[PDB]
Amino acid sequence: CTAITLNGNSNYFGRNLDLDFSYGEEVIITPAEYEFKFRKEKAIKNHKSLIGVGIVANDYPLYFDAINEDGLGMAGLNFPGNAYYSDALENDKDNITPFEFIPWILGQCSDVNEARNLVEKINLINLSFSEQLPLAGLHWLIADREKSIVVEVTKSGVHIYDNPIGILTNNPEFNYQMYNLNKYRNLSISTPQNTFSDSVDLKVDGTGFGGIGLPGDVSPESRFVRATFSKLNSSKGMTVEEDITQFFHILGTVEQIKGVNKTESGKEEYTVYSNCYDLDNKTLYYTTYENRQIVAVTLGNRLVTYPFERKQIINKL
Amino acid sequence: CTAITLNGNSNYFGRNLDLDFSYGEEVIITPAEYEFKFRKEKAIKNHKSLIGVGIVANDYPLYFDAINEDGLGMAGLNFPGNAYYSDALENDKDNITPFEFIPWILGQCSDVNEARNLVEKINLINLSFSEQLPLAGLHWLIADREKSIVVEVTKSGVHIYDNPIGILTNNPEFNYQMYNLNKYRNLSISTPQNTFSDSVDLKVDGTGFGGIGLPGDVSPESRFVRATFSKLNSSKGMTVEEDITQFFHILGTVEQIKGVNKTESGKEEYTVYSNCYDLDNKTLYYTTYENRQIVAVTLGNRLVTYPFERKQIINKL
Repeated sequence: CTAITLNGNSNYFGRNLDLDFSYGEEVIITPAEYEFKFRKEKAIKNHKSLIGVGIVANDYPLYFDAINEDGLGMAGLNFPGNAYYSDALENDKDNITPFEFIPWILGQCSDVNEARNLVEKINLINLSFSEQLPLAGLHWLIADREKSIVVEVTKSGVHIYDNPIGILTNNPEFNYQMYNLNKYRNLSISTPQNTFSDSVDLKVDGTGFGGIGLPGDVSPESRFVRATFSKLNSSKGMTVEEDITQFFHILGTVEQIKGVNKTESGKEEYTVYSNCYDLDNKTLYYTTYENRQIVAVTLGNRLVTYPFERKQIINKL
Repeated sequence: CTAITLNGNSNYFGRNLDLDFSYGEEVIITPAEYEFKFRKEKAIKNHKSLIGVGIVANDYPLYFDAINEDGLGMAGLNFPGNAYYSDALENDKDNITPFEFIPWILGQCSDVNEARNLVEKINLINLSFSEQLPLAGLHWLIADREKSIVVEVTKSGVHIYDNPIGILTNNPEFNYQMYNLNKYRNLSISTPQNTFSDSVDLKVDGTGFGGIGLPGDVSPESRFVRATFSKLNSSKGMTVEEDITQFFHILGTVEQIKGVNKTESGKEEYTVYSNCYDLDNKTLYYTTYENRQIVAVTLGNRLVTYPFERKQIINKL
């Protein structure tokens, strides 16, 4: 998984969902009076509306990512082994399941500060949605038009980090991912000088030499590095359309194609979908592995859904 | 630039055109009776028809790449400094400009062996199209449904290489590109074993560790390595549509986004367009930097042209 933010003519937040299968993902709009029920907390009958991507099971929206009517966004990304969900209730905390976490935050919080304060009161509990949808280890990126934070709940506590670059992937833990960038300081967008030695006449026979050292594989750390370099150096656009175009290009730099990442199961990890939320006008844009064309949907008590097209939509002249 | 072939349910050939500018390009169909004129050879009035991508100037099709009605493809890729165009005519060769080369081959040859034989009779001459369109150093991939060859005309001769992997980028010369792959033999699509040492308990906290070592930058050698690994390991598709989809994903692994590669002109090198020719049914599919949606066109004495749309075509729900 790779989640990023981007600030340009509007403000954006989005992710690649990388898995070795698809759950039949769909757009899900949760309106303000859809009642949210919680395994260990009282129901929330009136809340902020949400638009995002996920599945609906037993009339419950299981979001992978979403935004709310205020332009606050949240995404859950795989974090295996390090994620720690409590086997006991904590009487001094709100006891919330990982599948409830996106509703709990986005239904009640208008911005990153409010999200942080509510995360400071949580205990994530080890209760699965159903037998057929068991919990996976996750961490989260939470973003608004100004800033983002990372939430990592591990055996040592509920950790909240300011995210100075608007990038998240998978393991390792966030301070490790940030520290790991330090060794890439010498990368450049332009051809470097010969600092190796002026005693040998080194020659440049193509463009792009500045980036040599950048990692190309699809491990989560390499994707973290490559997405950071790609995003931070990406050219500014003059319009919102150009920004959304650039955003998909950025996510494309760390896309997983089928065949290059074979999991222990024998199945191929791939980028099931990519998306970009325009936080200021509350619009979701997405693509799927099977369909290159971008789809847009802009943000009652019933869930409203729209299933993703998994056919390549080609303009035939 | 990156050019590749793929063999699946049909047989495919295509490329990323990477440049730091674009004044537009277009689909160009050259029908069988468009008269090809040559600076130093007789005109060819009846030939094979072509479909490809390029620009038209003074009613001449200046192809970046094309296929003919027999499913033979050719692409010109930047090869600066190494390309050598003769200042003199050679009386024992056919004297063909570089901008005439695609017509010369694809107009007359049905398959790779014929192309090879006609290349063995050529002398590429240093004559520009016009004073406003100067010659660039290029090298070529030529491909049919069975195999491909690389043509590199340098100061030491007209060199023709069998291309065992169907991949070409820019400098260095082709034997250097192929030799360079050898140091990546231990890359893998799967998590490797700990061969570092059994005396330390090294842990794997994510998928994709097999690829670590793969280069991620947009230098031509790195792109050559990364396109090769991505193509050769790409999962097979069950239909032609799934193959085309996969082909665009492969070219995506080596796409240049605006901002990461600043050239000597101060401009940003980027993937202007991407394409995939189905050689068996003679259809051209393409995308552009500005428009993700795939456009398809299938293959008289006048050129027929279709200008590339440079707007993002979004499916709005």
